[PDB]
Amino acid sequence: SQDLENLYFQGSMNIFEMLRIDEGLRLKIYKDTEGYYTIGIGHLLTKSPSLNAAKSELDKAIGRNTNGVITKDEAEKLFNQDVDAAVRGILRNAKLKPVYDSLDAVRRAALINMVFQMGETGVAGFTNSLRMLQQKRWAEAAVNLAKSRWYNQTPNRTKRVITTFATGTWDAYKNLRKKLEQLYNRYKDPQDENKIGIDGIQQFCDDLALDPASISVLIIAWKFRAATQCEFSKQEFMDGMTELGCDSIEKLKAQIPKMEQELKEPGRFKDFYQFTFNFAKNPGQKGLDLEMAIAYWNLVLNGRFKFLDLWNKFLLESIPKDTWNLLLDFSTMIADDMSNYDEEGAWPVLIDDFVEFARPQIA
Ligand SMILES: *CCC(=O)Nc1ccccc1CN(C(=O)Nc1cccc(C(F)(F)F)c1)C1CCN([C@H](C)CCC)CC1
Repeated sequence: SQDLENLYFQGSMNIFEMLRIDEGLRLKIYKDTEGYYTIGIGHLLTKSPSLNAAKSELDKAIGRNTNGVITKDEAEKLFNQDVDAAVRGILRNAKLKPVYDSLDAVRRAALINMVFQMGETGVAGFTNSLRMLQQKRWAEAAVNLAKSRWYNQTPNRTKRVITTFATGTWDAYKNLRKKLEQLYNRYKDPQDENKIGIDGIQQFCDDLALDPASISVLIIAWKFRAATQCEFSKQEFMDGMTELGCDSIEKLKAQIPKMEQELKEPGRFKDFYQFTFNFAKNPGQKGLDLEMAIAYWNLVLNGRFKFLDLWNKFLLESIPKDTWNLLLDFSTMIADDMSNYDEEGAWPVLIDDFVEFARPQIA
């Protein structure tokens, strides 16, 4: 019934694939801009603070125990229910039904895209552009839409949607996908089409004018939600560039300082910091190799952890996730003379020992 096989008669490009590019697709439960558990293409699961509650809602909707992770096809099924609801709303709207009824399937997808972005009232404000669309005055409709605040807010997305109205084709999405495929091919592993290998990661860094050991490279990995440091998949690359709204190295270069600025929010730095452990640790290995931990600590805690030099000296004379995570809490709370350290605070033994190690130096 919700089987995607029921849609095999349609085109392979569709509204799901359109919004995957324009809004983005997440296959793991995350919190939206508010606090709320969400998955797929913007599918709200619950307003409950409980992740188990979100997981329960998700399992009911998918029909299996997902533990908070779904496939792209499952995301499409969720999305199709959302689209059907949106379309019913459009058909209830006296300002939108006539133009929707008049449009071909591709242009309907562009209208639905608008409704997902700005809602019915937003789209219904475009009275003259909607009338031009209903009259099939495509070029005038496109000109008028480009004059709007919408165009200023999300120019890349808005241009693609307007092109879809102007042409009744998927050209804007085809062109973007090809542009990214051609860029990806500059970095892909000659021995594995779906990976960027050691030469490719080096080339990517070179093209960005970045040292592979710089914190900037780790920040990009974070934004690309890369799973692991010694692999870089096609899916990660494509999904990352798409999310960042970059179709070239020039554009990605321009985003990097904006990524760095994001880390000024303590919440975002904590996410980055915890990410780093997961990214750094060899898959399978139970904890993070001490030397690797030191290397990454020196990158991410320089200028945040007042005792980083002593921390190096201490460790030079395997790190579990809990210990890694808690060092940032320690760094943040500890006074410059360590006088506020609470040895009954259930810090890792490593940190208890460090505080003992470090007090000749503070004396
Ligand atoms: C793991 C094998 C390896 O070194 N591969 C490699 C080759 C060339 C350049 C970098 C790397 C691995 N690193 C890395 O960040 N990889 C990465 C994976 C996925 C996505 C990205 C992206 F998007 F480009 F940012 C990058 C780096 C790992 C760690 N080293 C040093 C030790 C860091 C100093 C703390 C740097 C290279």
